[PDB]
Amino acid sequence: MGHHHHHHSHMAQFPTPFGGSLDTWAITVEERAKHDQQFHSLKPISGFITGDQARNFFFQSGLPQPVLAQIWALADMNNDGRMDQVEFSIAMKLIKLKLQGYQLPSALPPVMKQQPVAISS
Repeated sequence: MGHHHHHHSHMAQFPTPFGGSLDTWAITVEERAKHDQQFHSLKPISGFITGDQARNFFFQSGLPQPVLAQIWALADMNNDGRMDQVEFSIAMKLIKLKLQGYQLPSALPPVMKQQPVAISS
């Protein structure tokens, strides 16, 4: 709780496999790399973005406002208002996934988290 920022850019190469249907609800190392390139396009202010830029990018991608609002509320679980590259790493996949004809609740599956939190009891 209370802000965070880790712009970790680590990638070997991005190979085009044309088979992004095996990692539907999981974050692949490709997605890990992709978050940086998409973040680049997010027009970062000083190495970071914000929820205002978040809504802008995803909306500009051709998604309806209700969908856009849902995606942002799904991205940063803590609702930090900044959306760090960590949250964006899981959020970026939503735009693509929903543009494939999908929808989802306010809770991501643990496979998509990769690191499950002990926030249940």
